Amino acid sequence: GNPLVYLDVDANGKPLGRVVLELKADVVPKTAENFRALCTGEKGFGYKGSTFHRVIPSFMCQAGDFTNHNGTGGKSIYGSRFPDENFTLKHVGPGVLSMANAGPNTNGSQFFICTIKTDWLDGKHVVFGHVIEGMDVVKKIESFGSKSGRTSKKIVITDCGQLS
Ligand SMILES: Cc1c(C(=O)Nc2ccc(N)cc2)cnc2cc(=O)[nH]n12
Repeated sequence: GNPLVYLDVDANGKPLGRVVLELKADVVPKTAENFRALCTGEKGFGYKGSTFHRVIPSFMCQAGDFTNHNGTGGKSIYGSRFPDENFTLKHVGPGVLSMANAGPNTNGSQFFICTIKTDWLDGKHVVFGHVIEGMDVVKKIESFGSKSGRTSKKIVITDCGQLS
């Protein structure tokens, strides 16, 4: 079935717990596969050790820039960027997992977990999964954001991988 992956997240070096994400490979297989492999690190790079560098309360928590750790970087398992696979899944509410981008067809590795419905991102960001477990962790992460996105704690994906 669809991959289940996990992010174990620290804030200021103490574990918040685990976010478990279902990757909707049945809808966006290429996008799901990218994220899955970045979680396992099996291509030799990925999210382990990277940060939630942009967190906006009542919006989303964004992570995945494992190259520059600041929102300018990241890369996919396919190359630096890959196309928007489709926009079929919508930003329906908290827990939606969606690809950050810098315009059309600029998916890399950065992603965000919504903490609200973000319908204006429909058709602009490829949704590719959702939180199965650990919304409490997401809410913790969110609580360390700010309007500017700057985090008030260092939020680190200390471990990540695939559960199934
Ligand atoms: C809009 C934005 C991004 C972003 O989405 N960047 C981006 C996404 C995907 C790819 N492939 C390359 C760059 C990352 N960090 C921050 C901080 C901030 O205040 N805004 N912001």
